[PDB]
Amino acid sequence: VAVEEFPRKLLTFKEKLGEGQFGEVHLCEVEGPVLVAVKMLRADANKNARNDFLKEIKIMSRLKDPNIIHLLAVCITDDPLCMITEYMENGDLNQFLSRHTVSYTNLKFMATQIASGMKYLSSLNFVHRDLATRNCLVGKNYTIKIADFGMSRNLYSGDYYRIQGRAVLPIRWMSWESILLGKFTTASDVWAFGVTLWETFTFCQEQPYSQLSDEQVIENTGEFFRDQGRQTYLPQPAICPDSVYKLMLSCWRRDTKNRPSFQEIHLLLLQ
Ligand SMILES: O=C(CN1C(=O)C2(CCN(C(=O)c3cnc4[nH]ncc4c3)CC2)c2c1ccc(F)c2F)NCC(F)(F)F
Repeated sequence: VAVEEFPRKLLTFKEKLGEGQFGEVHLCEVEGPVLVAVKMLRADANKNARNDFLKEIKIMSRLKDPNIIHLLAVCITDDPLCMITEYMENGDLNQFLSRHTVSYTNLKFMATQIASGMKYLSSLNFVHRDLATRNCLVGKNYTIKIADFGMSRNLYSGDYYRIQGRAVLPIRWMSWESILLGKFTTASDVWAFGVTLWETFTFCQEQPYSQLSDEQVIENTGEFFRDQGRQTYLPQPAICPDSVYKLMLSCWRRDTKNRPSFQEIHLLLLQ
């Protein structure tokens, strides 16, 4: 699998969109107003951070859904390395919904767009592992594209926690079995989608399980896996009609064989 090489000379840097530990992301304007996002790899990158970038290119070149971030081109004839995507002028869904009320048809539409992305990824057996409104990108006319910024962003540092032997994980979105056992399946992504839908219908005004703190979020994960009534669920949003709340509670059932598939979730949301 291959991609096209984009003439770097025609890019014109405008703003910085973000920073990882091992690259930048720039909003540029192409000369031949046309703007692209450029994920770069810093010229001074160790073997591991450069090979992971090449692996990132190989995996991104295969992603071909209009709700997943999509690779337009690369710069790899010489350093710095680059990947290109269409600019989304409304930022991440957390930032966009927090700015607002918006039509319920638009919210439900954005949730269906996420579900279509997630069903694509599930069809590739690509478990995304960090779905959240912070990880969605929003463009013209309320369109969505699932992305993956990594845990680097300072703005969302409070959405993440590190278990004593485990790496940092966004525990508030995760299902018990991605916490207690480390098994990230598409079911765990479906539990993620439940929390993400909840953020969409609350306008992300507050962090889920806002009443709790982290060690109580972990003890509550134990209350899910214990399945003895002491688990506490995300409350039903007022904007959210009862049936999509029943889709959400279906995402959060203790056993994965009873959670919905992304294909069925997409079908159900469209009514
Ligand atoms: O897409 C991926 C990983 N990935 C990304 O998340 C990003 C870099 C991190 N993000 C950005 O910097 C950003 C912020 N705000 C933006 N406003 N407008 C465009 C734009 C961009 C999002 C886009 C990205 C990636 C890869 C190549 C890119 F060229 C690129 F831009 N993985 C697929 C999976 F579904 F799993 F998410």
